[PDB]
Amino acid sequence: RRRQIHACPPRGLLARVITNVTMVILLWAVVWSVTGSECLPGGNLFGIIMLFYCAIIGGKLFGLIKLPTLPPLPPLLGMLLAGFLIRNVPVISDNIQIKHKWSSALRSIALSVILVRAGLGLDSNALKKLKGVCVRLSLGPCLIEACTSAVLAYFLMGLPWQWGFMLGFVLGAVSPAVVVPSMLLLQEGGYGVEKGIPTLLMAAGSFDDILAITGFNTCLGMAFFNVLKGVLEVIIGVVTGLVLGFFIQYFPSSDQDNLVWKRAFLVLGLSVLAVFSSTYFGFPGSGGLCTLVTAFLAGRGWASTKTDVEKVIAVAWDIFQPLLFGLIGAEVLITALRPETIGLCVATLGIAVLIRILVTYLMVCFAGFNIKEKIFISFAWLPKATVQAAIGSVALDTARSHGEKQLEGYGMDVLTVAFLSIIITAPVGSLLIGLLGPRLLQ
Amino acid sequence: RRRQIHACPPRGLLARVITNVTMVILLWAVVWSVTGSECLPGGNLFGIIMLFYCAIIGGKLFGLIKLPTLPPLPPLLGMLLAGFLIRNVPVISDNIQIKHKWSSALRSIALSVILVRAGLGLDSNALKKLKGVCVRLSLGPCLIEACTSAVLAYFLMGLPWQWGFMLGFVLGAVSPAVVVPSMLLLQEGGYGVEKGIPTLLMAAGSFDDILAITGFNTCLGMAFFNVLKGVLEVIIGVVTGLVLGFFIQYFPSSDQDNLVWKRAFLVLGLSVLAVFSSTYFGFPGSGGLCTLVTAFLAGRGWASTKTDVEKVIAVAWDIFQPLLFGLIGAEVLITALRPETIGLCVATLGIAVLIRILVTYLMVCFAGFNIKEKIFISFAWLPKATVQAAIGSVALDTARSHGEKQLEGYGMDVLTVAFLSIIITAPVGSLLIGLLGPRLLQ
Repeated sequence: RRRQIHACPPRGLLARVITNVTMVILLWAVVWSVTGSECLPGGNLFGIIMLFYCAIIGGKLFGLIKLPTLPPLPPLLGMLLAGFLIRNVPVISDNIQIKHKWSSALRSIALSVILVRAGLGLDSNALKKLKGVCVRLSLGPCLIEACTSAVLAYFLMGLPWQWGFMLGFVLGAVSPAVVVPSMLLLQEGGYGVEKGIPTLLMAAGSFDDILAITGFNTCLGMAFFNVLKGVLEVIIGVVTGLVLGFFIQYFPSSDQDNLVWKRAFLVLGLSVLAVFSSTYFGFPGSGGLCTLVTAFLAGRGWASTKTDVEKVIAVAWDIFQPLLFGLIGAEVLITALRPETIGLCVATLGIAVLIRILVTYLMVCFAGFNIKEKIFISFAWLPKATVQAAIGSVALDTARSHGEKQLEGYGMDVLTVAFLSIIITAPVGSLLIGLLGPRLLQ
Repeated sequence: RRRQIHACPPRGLLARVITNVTMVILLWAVVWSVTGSECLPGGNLFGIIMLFYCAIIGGKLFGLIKLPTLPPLPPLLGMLLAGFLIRNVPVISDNIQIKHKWSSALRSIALSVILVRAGLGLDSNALKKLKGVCVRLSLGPCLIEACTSAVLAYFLMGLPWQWGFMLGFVLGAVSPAVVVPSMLLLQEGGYGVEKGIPTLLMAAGSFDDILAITGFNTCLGMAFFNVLKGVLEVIIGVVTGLVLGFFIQYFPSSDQDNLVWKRAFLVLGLSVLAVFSSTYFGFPGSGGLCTLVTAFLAGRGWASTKTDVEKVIAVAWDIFQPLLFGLIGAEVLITALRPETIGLCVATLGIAVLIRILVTYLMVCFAGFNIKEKIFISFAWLPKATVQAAIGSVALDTARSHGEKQLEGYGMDVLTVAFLSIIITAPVGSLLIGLLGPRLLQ
């Protein structure tokens, strides 16, 4: 009985794993019993959890083992690669499938989470100190990049201006989902004196989404008035944010307890509800500005406990981020291997991004930013995120409803170039800003 | 602006309510968005929450306001009355409905929870000190009460012995769901020296359910062999409990952290899975003994942290109890007002309960219990619980499948008398034992 005596003391190396496996299988059985639909290996909820775990392990691997010597390996590239691998394997694409509506809802939820996290961390008096530079950085470079991309596309691909206008509007847009965490980390660190520069970027790269989607919708309609519709959407979002601000302003008082969890849940639910209501009513994207205005008003309410809830919101964002990246990167199966002289698209997107950098450097030549701040701001505006993927999916769906072969091919080319741009410029830009933060604004 | 100045300081009296209402409506909207099915006011999940809240408020009212001077008002009566009111109002019965399968699953879950809570709190060495009295109290009085009830029914109602046998088997059964909390509270209190008496009752009033259901199934089949089937079920339950005991015995070790939550979740999930597997395979009720054996083995594992998990399991049971009572009491709509000379049924059930008390006093005349312990044990075995309702529902469903009018009427009479017995003897017995605990075994 030597083996029995030796194995009598439990071995935590071989005991922890068994306990974890038993707990996981028990939870999975409970989930299956509660709902036998979309919980099987061929279901959606199983696929969501599998994608979440794959994104988590990919992010860990891209940064814990094969990270470069000086620059750490960002997890964004790992998450995008995991999504690409999940989507682009036929034998591992039929087993795991996700509903389009669920994907869109999760994308909206993640965008609302990152927007409210950015708004909560914003510092006051920045608007009064320098709002003009923020407004110019929000307005100018987006339109300039869209126009330059349209010009570059024209006389190059042969598509009419309507397709060129749509491509320029789609490409010329930066979504804060990829840049906000970097700005928040930089502000938490701090180099020299942060004279509102991180908050400046956070505010500037937030509400250009409404203008981008308005232009895209107008161009799509012309390819098939609404500028006033978008203006009304902006006004409605501002008014809703102003109205909702007075609620967190007073209802949470010192009398109540557990203010952290209650306030965080309240603001997150309000943001999600506003975004979903705006999308359902018929004018999506206004909730994106509404939640930012609500967070700004909550800061104006002098909550004095931002860091109490900032930690919880940061944890929630860290949970949601791999899911968001996997959802974005797991919708490229159609063009998995379609070489159609993609080098033209690569050249167009690269030239457009370079023009964006140049104009962003031009847009910050007024005052304050001498050299290093100019360069950092220019390189910070570079990346793009979920907004481009969502608008491209909408454009492709519209094209494949009453369109012929030529329009289908044009939409396919636009979707491919947009996906490639999202794949390239986002993680490279994130790594660049992460490495340049401690190296430019010290 | 006098009103504005006066209302400028928030009033927590009028502010807490608004915040709670906003949180509740936000959660309800989230639930509706996640699932638009069975979450509407006409759905099931809405009905479950409404029943839970009604049971909670009824239990609070029956004990916080209209409690008698010396004896506090038990909440069991309030919960049963709330269930009766919910079920027996046509305009408030169509709006809230609950699936039969969901009700049965929740009943099984609650029974498993109370069984594992009883088993965890059991004290060792009690079996070796006096197991014979426990075995006799488990076996004898159940069969004697069933036989006496059958005899009383015969020559009284005119139904044949097959119906009389079924009625006696159904009536002659005590389910621990109503007595275990009282025993645990009494053991926590302690009067003089508790020489295993509470644990004796907890063990004795646990595994008679298998014998009761086996007899009921055999009688139902005869009305349409299985004794060996029930014996095999008991053996299978014992073997499964023995096998599962070695798992909590070693897998949770000192290396792991958060032992309380992990162990509690593990044991609860194992009990639920065992009960559901036993029910699905074709031999229900064996999991009821299996979970008790598993808890006894976990105690034999010297967990030394029972009170750490006993608190959590007690909280879970306190959550589930109003739901269980509401589910039991919300299935009497058919016979809401059907006076069919019910006094005969009342007399039969009263005589049967009195005979149960007399034989229980007779069964404890061996040793140890001198006078007061005898009386307390006799009065403790009195109540009945969910088991009778479940078996009566099964009997009625079997009757209304291939049966004629006479069999339907017999089944209806049996169901009515069973419901009346559950209504009467359970809360009265609970209040009696609660008041007599500090007054008999001091």
